[PDB]
Amino acid sequence: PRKSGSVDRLVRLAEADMAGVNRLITDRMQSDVAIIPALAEHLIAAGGKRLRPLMTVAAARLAGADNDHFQKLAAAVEFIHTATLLHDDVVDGSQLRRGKVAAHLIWGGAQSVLVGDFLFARAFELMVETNSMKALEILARASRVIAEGEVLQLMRSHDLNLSQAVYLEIIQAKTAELFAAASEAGAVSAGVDVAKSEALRDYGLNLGLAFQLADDALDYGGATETLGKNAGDDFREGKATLPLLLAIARSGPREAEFWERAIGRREQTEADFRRARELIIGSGALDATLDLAADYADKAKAALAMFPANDWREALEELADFAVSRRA
Amino acid sequence: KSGSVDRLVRLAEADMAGVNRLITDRMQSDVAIIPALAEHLIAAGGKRLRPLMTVAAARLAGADNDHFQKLAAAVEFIHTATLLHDDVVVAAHLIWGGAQSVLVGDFLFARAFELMVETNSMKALEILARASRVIAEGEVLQLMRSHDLNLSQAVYLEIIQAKTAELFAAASEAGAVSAGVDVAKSEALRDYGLNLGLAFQLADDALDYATLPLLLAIARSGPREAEFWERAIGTEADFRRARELIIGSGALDATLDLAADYADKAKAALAMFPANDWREALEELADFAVSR
Ligand code: DMA
Ligand code: DMA
Ligand SMILES: [Ca+2]
Ligand SMILES: [Ca+2]
Repeated sequence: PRKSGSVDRLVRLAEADMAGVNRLITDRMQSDVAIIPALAEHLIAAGGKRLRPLMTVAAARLAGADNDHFQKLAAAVEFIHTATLLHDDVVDGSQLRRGKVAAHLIWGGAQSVLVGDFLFARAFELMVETNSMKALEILARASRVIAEGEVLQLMRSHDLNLSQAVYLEIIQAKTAELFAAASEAGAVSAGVDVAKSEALRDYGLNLGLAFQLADDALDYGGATETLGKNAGDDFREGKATLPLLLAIARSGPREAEFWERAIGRREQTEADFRRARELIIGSGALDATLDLAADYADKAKAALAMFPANDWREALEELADFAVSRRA
Repeated sequence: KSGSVDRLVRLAEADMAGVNRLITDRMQSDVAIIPALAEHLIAAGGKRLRPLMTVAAARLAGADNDHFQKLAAAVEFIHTATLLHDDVVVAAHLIWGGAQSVLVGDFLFARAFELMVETNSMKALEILARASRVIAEGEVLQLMRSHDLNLSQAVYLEIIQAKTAELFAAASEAGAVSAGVDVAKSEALRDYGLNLGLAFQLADDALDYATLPLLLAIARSGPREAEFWERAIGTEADFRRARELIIGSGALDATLDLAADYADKAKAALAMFPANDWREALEELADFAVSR
């Protein structure tokens, strides 16, 4: 049995920096156009684990930063994340996010998209203030790669003959890259050698793969009330993810017409989800997904080998295990 | 006094070829539908006014370097991204093709900033990041006032300044700063772009006869019984009734003249620059914004 980890040590070590990050967040979500801070705070104040800014903070302190200018980057990262949520929820048609109704059901799809565009621009304004051209290139690139991954998913995730390799390419782009960017931007703020920033980048990329694999498994195996979003969104969208792909592969010839109807032609009821959830758990497909996630978590922990075994390093190792073990 | 758009287009030929090559190259992805969907909007737009601003401003400010071409291309990406996020349509779910438009928009927005990073110009990035922010505020404001019967002239101007003119101003200002000129020079060129943007929009509002002409007519056709009465009707049979209220109250004429005032302001902003082909082409453009 693998270690649980936790976020607790990370959160506690980063407390003094996150108060600065949260101050920037509340500040930059402000606008004279009143819908903007209303829509934004509905999402931001609703909750969220803040893992991405936490990783920027952790990476900066592990790399030994001498000022706190990384806090603006951490704030920018959360805005980028927040914006991608607004856009992704509109695209996927999801009804719940962080325990609240998805913003686009209250303010409309257009306003959700536009407020996302606001946050994206606010994120770059913040980065400009830090004067770190390298950190700005890192997050500009990450943001482009997210969009590419989302398009790739839109084009290719909606048929059952999706390969594992294309799936891993999608999750690397749409999810793991922002984690890699968050750590790498944190590291470059500190003004370090490329070996350290590359190591931290490596940590975040692998953490994000583990993270997304666990998220995909949680979509079938989690409870809506702990997740803050509807279990079964992927299935009801007709979106193939690894747990589904692996389950199809163990299922034999007898289930092929069920998937074809529910996913390929996308004809569904609520009963189809309960049937799918059972076939994903029972076939061990959920477990195999998490085995792969744990493999990526090991890679994330090994990526930090060059760093001193201090509290920041231990916090990041515990986060790697947490990425796989978490329920939300 | 007519002017042209054609004079600047011809002057900016050698520069715009390099801009269009950057535009084509940077829109590419290993994800095939991204450049396919982007080229549909880009190549079938024709005019390229916003990147022209950047080319023209950098040339008038006497740029020795090449950097403005990447900023010009980035400006077109931002412009295209904003167009992609407009057609999206409480309207909860996306129209067909809406999903790709959101995400290709996100791609181009991000590509623009990558392109700008390549110039190493932190001032240019600052200008365009702020522009992007203001545009997004302008677009949110327009949508929360899309219904509005009683929208004042001032607030409408604030909307179009943010959602249309700001990009023209930012394109010009960014072009100027890539030339390495002083603040007075970049400020003037910024002002040219801003006023030009306003002049284009207001004449476009006039060339269509919830814009300024209708807003003025309703404000000049008395209180709530041709205000809320027109707003309740706000079809094709119902059209020429409000047009009569537009012309007859002198609202269409008030729009055209305001448009011209903005064009003159644009021209007056260029007065510190040498009276050369670039300046005269920009002067002619300001007149074109009104005549066309
Ligand atoms: C890509 C992905 C799974 C996004 C949701 O992120 P998260 O689980 O970190 O969300 P939150 O910020 O709400 O904790
Ligand atoms: C915002 C983003 C990059 C989402 C991708 O992952 P997902 O659709 O699995 O996330 P969620 O389940 O949080 O909607
Ligand atoms: Ca989603
Ligand atoms: Ca998910």
